[PDB]
Amino acid sequence: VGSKTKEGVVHGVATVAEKTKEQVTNVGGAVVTGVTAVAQKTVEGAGSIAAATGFVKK
Amino acid sequence: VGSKTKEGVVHGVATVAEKTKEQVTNVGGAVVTGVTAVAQKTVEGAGSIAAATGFVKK
Amino acid sequence: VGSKTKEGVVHGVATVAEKTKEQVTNVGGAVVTGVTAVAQKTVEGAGSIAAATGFVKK
Amino acid sequence: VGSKTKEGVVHGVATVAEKTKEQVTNVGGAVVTGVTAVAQKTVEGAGSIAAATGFVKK
Amino acid sequence: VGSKTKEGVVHGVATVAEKTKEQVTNVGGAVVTGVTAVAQKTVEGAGSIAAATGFVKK
Amino acid sequence: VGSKTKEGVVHGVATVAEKTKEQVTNVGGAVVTGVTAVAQKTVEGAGSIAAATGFVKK
Repeated sequence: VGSKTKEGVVHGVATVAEKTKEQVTNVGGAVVTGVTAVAQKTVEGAGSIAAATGFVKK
Repeated sequence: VGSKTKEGVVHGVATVAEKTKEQVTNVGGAVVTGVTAVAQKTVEGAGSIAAATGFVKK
Repeated sequence: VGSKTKEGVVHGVATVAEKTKEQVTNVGGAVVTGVTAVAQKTVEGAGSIAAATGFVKK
Repeated sequence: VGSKTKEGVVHGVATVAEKTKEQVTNVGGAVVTGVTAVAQKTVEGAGSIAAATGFVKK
Repeated sequence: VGSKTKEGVVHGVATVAEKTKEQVTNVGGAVVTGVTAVAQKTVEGAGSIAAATGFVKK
Repeated sequence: VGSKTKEGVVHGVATVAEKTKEQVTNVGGAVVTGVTAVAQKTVEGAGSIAAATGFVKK
């Protein structure tokens, strides 16, 4: 009878990075460099998992 | 009877990167460089998983 | 009787990258470089998985 | 001038298995089930990376 | 001038297994079930990385 | 001038296992179930990294 329910889920992940140089040179604005294995289950809202959301104005 | 339900789900992932140089040189605006194995189950909202959402104006 | 339901789902992924140089040189605007194995199940909203959504205006 | 030399080498591997049942039912002899991403650089000898080498006799 | 030398080498590995049942039912003999990302650099000998080497006799 | 030398080497490993049942039911003999990310650099000898080496006799 048990109902098995799964939403916004990330599992069984195995990342391997090999980097000599990772440079981010930002001058103003917004930057989102690296996002791995993240989850969010929002209700009644504006959700942004990995988003550079620049409200740049005068 | 159990109903097995799965929504916005990412599993069984095996990433292997090999990078000598990863450079991001941003001058204003928005940048979203790398997104791997992410999940989001939003309800009643404007969802953006990996989006550079630049409201750049005067 | 159990109903097995799956929506916006990504599984069993094996990425292998081999890069000497990955450069992104952005001057204003929006950039979305790399998106792998992501999921989103939105309800009643405007969803953007990997989208450079530039509202660039004066 | 540097000489870059590589022998019996395995790199940049990303395995993803999804198995409900893996059974090995052996009755005597030799069994080698699973070998992934292995290396051996032998010198002056009889090398066997993944070999069922049964010397079965009376 | 530096000489970069690499022998019997395994690197940058990302394994992901998902198993409900892995059974090995052995009755005598030899069994080698699972070998991942191993290395051996032998000199003047008989090397066996993953080998069921059964000397079964009377 | 420095000579960078690497032999029988395993590095940068990321294992992820997900097992409900792993059973080994052995009745005599030899069993080698699981070997991950091991290294051996033997000199003047008979080396066995992961080997079921059964000298079963009467």
